[PDB]
Amino acid sequence: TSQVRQNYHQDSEAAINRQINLELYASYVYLSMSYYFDRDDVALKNFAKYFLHQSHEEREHAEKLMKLQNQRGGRIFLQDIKKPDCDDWESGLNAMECALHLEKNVNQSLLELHKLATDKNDPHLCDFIETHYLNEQVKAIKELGDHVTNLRKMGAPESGLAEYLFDKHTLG
Amino acid sequence: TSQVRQNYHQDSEAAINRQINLELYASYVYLSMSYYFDRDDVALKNFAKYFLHQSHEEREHAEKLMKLQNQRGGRIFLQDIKKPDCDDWESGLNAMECALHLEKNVNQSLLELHKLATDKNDPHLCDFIETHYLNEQVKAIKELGDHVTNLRKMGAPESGLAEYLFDKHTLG
Amino acid sequence: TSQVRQNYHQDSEAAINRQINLELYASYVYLSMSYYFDRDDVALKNFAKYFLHQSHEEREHAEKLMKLQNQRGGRIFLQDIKKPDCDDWESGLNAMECALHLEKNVNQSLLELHKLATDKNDPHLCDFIETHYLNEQVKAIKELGDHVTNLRKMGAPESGLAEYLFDKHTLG
Amino acid sequence: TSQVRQNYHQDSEAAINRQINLELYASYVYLSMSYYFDRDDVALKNFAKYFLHQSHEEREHAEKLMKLQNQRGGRIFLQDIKKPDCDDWESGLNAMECALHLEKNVNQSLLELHKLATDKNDPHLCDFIETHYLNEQVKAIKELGDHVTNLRKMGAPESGLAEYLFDKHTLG
Amino acid sequence: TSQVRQNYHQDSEAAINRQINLELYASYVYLSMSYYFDRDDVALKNFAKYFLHQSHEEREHAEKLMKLQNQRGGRIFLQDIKKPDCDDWESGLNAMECALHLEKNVNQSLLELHKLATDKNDPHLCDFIETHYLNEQVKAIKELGDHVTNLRKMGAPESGLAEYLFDKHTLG
Amino acid sequence: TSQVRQNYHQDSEAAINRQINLELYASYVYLSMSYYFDRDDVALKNFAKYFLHQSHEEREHAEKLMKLQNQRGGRIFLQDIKKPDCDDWESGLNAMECALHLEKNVNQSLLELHKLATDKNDPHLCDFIETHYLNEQVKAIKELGDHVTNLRKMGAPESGLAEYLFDKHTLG
Ligand code: NA
Ligand code: NA
Ligand code: NA
Ligand code: NA
Ligand code: NA
Ligand code: NA
Ligand code: NA
Ligand code: NA
Ligand code: NA
Ligand code: NA
Ligand code: NA
Ligand code: NA
Ligand code: NA
Ligand code: NA
Ligand code: NA
Ligand code: NA
Ligand code: NA
Ligand SMILES: [Zn+2]
Ligand SMILES: [Zn+2]
Ligand SMILES: [Zn+2]
Ligand SMILES: [Zn+2]
Ligand SMILES: [Zn+2]
Ligand SMILES: [Zn+2]
Ligand SMILES: [Zn+2]
Ligand SMILES: [Zn+2]
Ligand SMILES: [Zn+2]
Ligand SMILES: [Zn+2]
Ligand SMILES: [Zn+2]
Ligand SMILES: [Zn+2]
Ligand SMILES: [Zn+2]
Ligand SMILES: [Zn+2]
Ligand SMILES: [Zn+2]
Ligand SMILES: [Zn+2]
Ligand SMILES: [Zn+2]
Ligand SMILES: [Zn+2]
Ligand SMILES: [Zn+2]
Ligand SMILES: [Zn+2]
Ligand SMILES: [Zn+2]
Ligand SMILES: [Zn+2]
Ligand SMILES: [Zn+2]
Ligand SMILES: [Zn+2]
Ligand SMILES: [Zn+2]
Ligand SMILES: [Zn+2]
Ligand SMILES: [Zn+2]
Ligand SMILES: [Zn+2]
Ligand SMILES: [Zn+2]
Ligand SMILES: [Zn+2]
Ligand SMILES: [Zn+2]
Ligand SMILES: [Zn+2]
Ligand SMILES: [Zn+2]
Ligand SMILES: [Zn+2]
Ligand SMILES: [Zn+2]
Ligand SMILES: [Zn+2]
Ligand SMILES: [Zn+2]
Ligand SMILES: [Zn+2]
Ligand SMILES: [Zn+2]
Ligand SMILES: [Zn+2]
Ligand SMILES: [Zn+2]
Ligand SMILES: [Zn+2]
Ligand SMILES: [Zn+2]
Ligand SMILES: [Zn+2]
Ligand SMILES: [Zn+2]
Ligand SMILES: [Zn+2]
Ligand SMILES: [Zn+2]
Ligand SMILES: [Zn+2]
Ligand SMILES: [Zn+2]
Ligand SMILES: [Zn+2]
Ligand SMILES: [Zn+2]
Ligand SMILES: [Zn+2]
Ligand SMILES: [Zn+2]
Ligand SMILES: [Zn+2]
Ligand SMILES: [Zn+2]
Ligand SMILES: [Zn+2]
Ligand SMILES: [Zn+2]
Ligand SMILES: [Zn+2]
Ligand SMILES: [Zn+2]
Repeated sequence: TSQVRQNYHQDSEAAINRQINLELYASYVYLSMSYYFDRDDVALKNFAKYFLHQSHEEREHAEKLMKLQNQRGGRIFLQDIKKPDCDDWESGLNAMECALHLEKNVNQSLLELHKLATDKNDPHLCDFIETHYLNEQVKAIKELGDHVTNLRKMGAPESGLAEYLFDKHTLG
Repeated sequence: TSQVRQNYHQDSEAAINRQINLELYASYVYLSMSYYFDRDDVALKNFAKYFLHQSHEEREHAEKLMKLQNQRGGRIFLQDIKKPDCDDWESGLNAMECALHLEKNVNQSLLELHKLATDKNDPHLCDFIETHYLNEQVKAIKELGDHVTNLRKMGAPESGLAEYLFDKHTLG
Repeated sequence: TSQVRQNYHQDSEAAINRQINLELYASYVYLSMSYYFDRDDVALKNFAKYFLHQSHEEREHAEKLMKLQNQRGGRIFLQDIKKPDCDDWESGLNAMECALHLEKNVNQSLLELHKLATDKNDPHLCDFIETHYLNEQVKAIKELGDHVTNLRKMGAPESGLAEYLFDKHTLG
Repeated sequence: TSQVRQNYHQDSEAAINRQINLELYASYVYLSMSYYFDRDDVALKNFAKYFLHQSHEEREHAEKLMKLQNQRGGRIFLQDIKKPDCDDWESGLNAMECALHLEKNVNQSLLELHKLATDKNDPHLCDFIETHYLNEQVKAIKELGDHVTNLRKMGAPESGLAEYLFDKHTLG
Repeated sequence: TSQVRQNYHQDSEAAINRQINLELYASYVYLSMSYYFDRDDVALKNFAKYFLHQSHEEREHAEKLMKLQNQRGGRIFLQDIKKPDCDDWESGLNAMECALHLEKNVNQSLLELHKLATDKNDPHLCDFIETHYLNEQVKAIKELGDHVTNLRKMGAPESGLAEYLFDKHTLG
Repeated sequence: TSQVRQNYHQDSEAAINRQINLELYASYVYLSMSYYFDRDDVALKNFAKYFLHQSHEEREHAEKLMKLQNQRGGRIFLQDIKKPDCDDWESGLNAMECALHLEKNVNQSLLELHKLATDKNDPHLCDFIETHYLNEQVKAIKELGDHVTNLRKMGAPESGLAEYLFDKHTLG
């Protein structure tokens, strides 16, 4: 038992480790998407930049969770980071939709974590989640939804012109 | 077949994918070490900072390999990132020794890759490896060896005072 | 025999002269393309600027090869610079494709030169080629492939709007 | 027929294409001279610099003629650029004399072009030639004559000391 | 055996020690030449400055080789530095010619070292040699050849005026 | 006989040449010590820096003696620079003690030189020695004695911690 541990439940520790793995997996997926868009037969540099930035932010979130785990006296237990489902994301619109799905999954996991923390009467963990993850996920989901809506209205994925102009004007 | 592909062998493509996975694994290991040293019962902030920086550099090396793969017309195929062997690295000296072992393994993989590229007559890949990875690995191995030697002479791992002073003076 | 000549094979000298002629020819071709796009019935000023810049860079590469030839004690022997195959390049997409073909030809010639230098045990010439030409050619080929992919996706050469928007947004 | 073409005779268009080829040939000759003086057994860096600058200026003149051809609605038709007559220019004095001869040839071609433009009643072409080429050629011929006179008085080509001091003091 | 040693052959270690001795010897020779030209009956301050600078650069190269030897886990074994062949270098032209001969000898030794490293499959050592020594030797040999050519053309060693003017204008 | 020579004895000339050789030998020894401390199994960067600086200062003293020899009309006669006695200096304390011994030897040689100059009635040489070498040697010997005393009191060579802390605090 850690000397700093106080009001930190074992269930909360396990949930934090699971969330760490999920954030690392999201970072891996975003990296895969970015370098799909760096391909010579896709060539959407601003899509690639956007997804690389998302990957870096995801890794930062994982590091913040690890820092919280060390702060509360828990012990980090790392697991394998599974590879992304696809190697070819087939379009900017499809990548945006998959990113929206992934962010909604991450948000649902965070909501389950907050529910568990509320059940265990861990106000510090609850406020940590609320302050650092919930609103960030809400804004990320809203932004991805806006991007998907705009791409659909311009006519993606059939319109390479639509994807090109979105890359230049919205992501540039 | 990619429109930009020229003098790029399938064996080289597969070896580059393997090296990408190895660099990502090294990044994961360094992250594990850093947050082991962030623990309340270890509390070596400069060890943690050093290993976090190593993890970021490993990320950058993996991303550079992915960029090279896209440049040469190859296709990136990501695999699972295996978890690190240990959760508890037991000391600064032990972590330094394991990092030295890992860097020597990475250097050996890079040397095998250079040998394969020389066999396949890929001077661009050979020069890429020589310019961006071989000397960096040599300096990293030399630095880790220096750190291990200094820790042993000061009397680690038995001397918490030795580890504390090394953290303050060499890593600070 | 030059007083500075050392480990410089006659085959290498002849290959360097051939490469000088090839670089000058590439410069001529790029100049032709640029002033095709300066025509009143084409009027793509950013295409013209891009190809003029490529012509200048090709000239610089030829001058660097001549400097290397003088450095190693060889003697420069200039030949006729053949005219470009076409006077009318018919579209931005067609010009981009022909430029990609030309850069791949130049890269293949450079790879043959590196193979000859390796056979003749000329590490200085090998490293000169690797440092100054191979990665530049790889990046140029990747960039041209990206441009061709983007033009095709926007719908060139049928879409004058696609060529106009590419000229403004990617080349501007 | 171009939509911008007005008072531009076919004879003038052909003469402009011929002048473009002549300017490119002069650039090639000056490049040859510069890298002759870059040789280890000649080693006159300021002669080499002077002739390289002349080559760049000749290329600029050719590009200006191509721009004029596009402005007047003519069509550029590029020809082979013949190699220079000599590979070895034998001295600074001999190179200066050959450059003077070449500039006089270029000036005579420009005067014939101006005569043709006057015959065809093309005041725009006449004024273009007068503004951009005739006085530049006159000044270049005067400068080359001054250089030749000075080299002869100092005692070139017999006096390597004369050529060295001219390189340092006049061309430096 | 050093803890950092990897893919470093004993033959390569011995060759590196030999090259260290050769670079130190070259530094000694250049120092001798510089202070020959500092003599009251020679009095060529810019020749002395040039050769002193060459001596400093030679020692820097020796130190870089020693650093490489420590980096790769080899052990430096220093030998006697033999005295230069002559105490009186008899002229600026003769000193320049002897320096050219010495640089060609050093370049040949470096080429033999690169051949040995290629045979032992040591890409790091090969790239180290290519990056830090081969092109420097090529430029140094070219510069010395240019100096010798210029001195001969001005009429050295018979012309003390030629040596004086070369000292002032080329080396000043 | 030199035109500038005045009141300069042949014995003084020979003694100056001997002192030049001694200073060069001291520079060589200090270089050996510095790169011993650059080894991966020693790893004392500040010891290495200190001894490299001492080697450079020894270079400068040798060059100043050569300058004096040229000033007084003497002729420099260079000899072989013998290798240092040891390749392994075994500790910071042992290296400091050997450096103290070497500086005392150099000081004794300088005192013998001053005695000879006084005997030959060479006040310029006497004052040159007094101004540029005697007080520097006294200060260097005092500094080395202080370093040896401090290392012994901290407990070197048994205490790698003592050597590490001395490297950080006194030499850093
Ligand atoms: Na994937
Ligand atoms: Na979802
Ligand atoms: Na782990
Ligand atoms: Na290893
Ligand atoms: Na190994
Ligand atoms: Na053409
Ligand atoms: Na091609
Ligand atoms: Na090819
Ligand atoms: Na590129
Ligand atoms: Na020629
Ligand atoms: Na003429
Ligand atoms: Na005439
Ligand atoms: Na000598
Ligand atoms: Na030689
Ligand atoms: Na030694
Ligand atoms: Na002594
Ligand atoms: Na004594
Ligand atoms: Zn749980
Ligand atoms: Zn690609
Ligand atoms: Zn983009
Ligand atoms: Zn990040
Ligand atoms: Zn977050
Ligand atoms: Zn913390
Ligand atoms: Zn746990
Ligand atoms: Zn998986
Ligand atoms: Zn994949
Ligand atoms: Zn709250
Ligand atoms: Zn637009
Ligand atoms: Zn393979
Ligand atoms: Zn903790
Ligand atoms: Zn700390
Ligand atoms: Zn990173
Ligand atoms: Zn790229
Ligand atoms: Zn693949
Ligand atoms: Zn695993
Ligand atoms: Zn773990
Ligand atoms: Zn790297
Ligand atoms: Zn050939
Ligand atoms: Zn036009
Ligand atoms: Zn434009
Ligand atoms: Zn150019
Ligand atoms: Zn190039
Ligand atoms: Zn050069
Ligand atoms: Zn030739
Ligand atoms: Zn032709
Ligand atoms: Zn044409
Ligand atoms: Zn290389
Ligand atoms: Zn005509
Ligand atoms: Zn040459
Ligand atoms: Zn010059
Ligand atoms: Zn130009
Ligand atoms: Zn002009
Ligand atoms: Zn125009
Ligand atoms: Zn025409
Ligand atoms: Zn011809
Ligand atoms: Zn020629
Ligand atoms: Zn050997
Ligand atoms: Zn003198
Ligand atoms: Zn001088
Ligand atoms: Zn130096
Ligand atoms: Zn060097
Ligand atoms: Zn080092
Ligand atoms: Zn050894
Ligand atoms: Zn000797
Ligand atoms: Zn001597
Ligand atoms: Zn004596
Ligand atoms: Zn070592
Ligand atoms: Zn240190
Ligand atoms: Zn010095
Ligand atoms: Zn000194
Ligand atoms: Zn001194
Ligand atoms: Zn003096
Ligand atoms: Zn003497
Ligand atoms: Zn000896
Ligand atoms: Zn030794
Ligand atoms: Zn006094």
